[PDB]
Amino acid sequence: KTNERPIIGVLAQDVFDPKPDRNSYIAASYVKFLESAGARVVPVMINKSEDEYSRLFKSINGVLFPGGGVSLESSGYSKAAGIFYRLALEANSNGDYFPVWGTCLGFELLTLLTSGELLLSHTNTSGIALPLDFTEDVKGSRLFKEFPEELMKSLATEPLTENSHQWSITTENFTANKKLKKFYRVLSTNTDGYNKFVSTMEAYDFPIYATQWNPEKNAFEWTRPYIPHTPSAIKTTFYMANFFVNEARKNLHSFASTEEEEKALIYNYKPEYTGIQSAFEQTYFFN
Amino acid sequence: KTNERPIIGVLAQDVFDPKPDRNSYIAASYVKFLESAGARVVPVMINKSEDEYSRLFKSINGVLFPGGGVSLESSGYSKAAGIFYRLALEANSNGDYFPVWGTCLGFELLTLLTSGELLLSHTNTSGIALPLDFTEDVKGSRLFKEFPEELMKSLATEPLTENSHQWSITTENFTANKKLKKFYRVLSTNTDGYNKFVSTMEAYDFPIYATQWNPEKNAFEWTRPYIPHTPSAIKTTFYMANFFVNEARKNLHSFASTEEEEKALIYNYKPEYTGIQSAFEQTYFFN
Repeated sequence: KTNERPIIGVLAQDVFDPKPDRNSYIAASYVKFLESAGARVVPVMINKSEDEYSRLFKSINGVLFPGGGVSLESSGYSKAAGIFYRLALEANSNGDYFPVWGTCLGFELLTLLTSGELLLSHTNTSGIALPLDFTEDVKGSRLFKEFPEELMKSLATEPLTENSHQWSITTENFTANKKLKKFYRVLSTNTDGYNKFVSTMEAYDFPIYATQWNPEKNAFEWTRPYIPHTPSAIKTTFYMANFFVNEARKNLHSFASTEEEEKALIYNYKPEYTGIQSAFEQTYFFN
Repeated sequence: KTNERPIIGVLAQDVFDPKPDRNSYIAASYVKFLESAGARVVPVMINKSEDEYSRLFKSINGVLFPGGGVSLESSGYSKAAGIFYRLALEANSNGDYFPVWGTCLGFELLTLLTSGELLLSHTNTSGIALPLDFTEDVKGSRLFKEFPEELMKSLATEPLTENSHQWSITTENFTANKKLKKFYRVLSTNTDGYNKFVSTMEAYDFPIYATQWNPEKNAFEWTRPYIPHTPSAIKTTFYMANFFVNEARKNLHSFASTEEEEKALIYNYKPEYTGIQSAFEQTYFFN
């Protein structure tokens, strides 16, 4: 038994200088990422009631906490992410499979959510393309099980992952945090040459997955010299997304009606061209 | 040497009962289909001068002819496609590798473009999903070369390719026409009950690839039940697009300047929500 019309939530994030109709935003590249692996998408608004969130939670099939630069502590983004985090834990312990995906800022957010602490250090990683230095524990993993061996071989030797983060969590900080060490299997590391950090991870016991890098960018973003656009990079964003959506398909939630569905989908919104100015070709702004 | 920022053309087609800002249209799933394979998109307006289809041909890196139900002889569509077809032939002859893709209507139109004759029959193929009855010659084929073997088997065995076409060419009419049979290599066939048709093909001496079915829909359209949506369906839409974009990676054309490139991209346009009603979640409408 499965759900082959999977619908996935994407978290909006506080506009730095809000104005009506600019309160939150989602980079269109996160939408393309999930659509391309066969999902439909719901933008999750920011300053909402516990209960609207739960409703929404009960309706969708997975969440993605996307990259960015807003507060991990005081932002709307961080509130909603927390609420989705615990709802997802509960539901999963109740046989109700619900996956969470954290990209960049979302990865960081998850280290905070599960550790109860802010463990970040500065890295020289604000715009660089990097292989993955895979761990022993990779042959175990879920995330990569279905990747062509040849793609795995490329991700290890070729600059295919986009890093655009000011912050990271080092190997030592991670390994030394008791809550993290037992919650997350670490699938990959990288280094800027000084600090060594966690680049990809996945919960031992939960469908929670996170990358410090931005998979979405390879296929869908074209604004910076350091975005990977080789044939293996494009295959990277596909297989990455394909796994998370293949995870959402195990979830069996669905909306109360279908008039509710149609009213909540990304189709309902129009992005703007923001590619001359920002790192994103296209962005959805919300009230 | 190759081009890692490929830009592909998709042709708009005539709107049934035109209005201003409604003279032609492109379903957004053709845009998603290319972008997800790591190409940027350029919508090619409908009733324009030759010199201009030529300034466009020279700038972009391939063309796709999207499906539809519009005249194959007197449409703004077919006049434009014909011009790109001849431009593309002449460039390949001259060492300028330039690929062309024909989907459904565009497949039907290619047959007319290369034989010079309208050779189509009615088939019962409006809204049905089918595997693909491959031919002997798929084994040495270009299009299917980089596909996983498991996927080739899933495709020969499962309702993976969606079909919403009123017409097809039978194999009989294909084999019988001398130009087609010497120009195009047949990769797959289907049948509807008493009619047996060509459903996938590529050219022997030019990078021209066509499908009678619509790969794009699997991942991006949810309006209709016959649209396949299994993990294998979803892999099929990406491998198809991936091949095409890899072909465009071999063309080295560029725009005379970045402003000129920026003005031409699908980013300048906002699609309308049309999924309540139409077969298409979102559709781009042009003046």
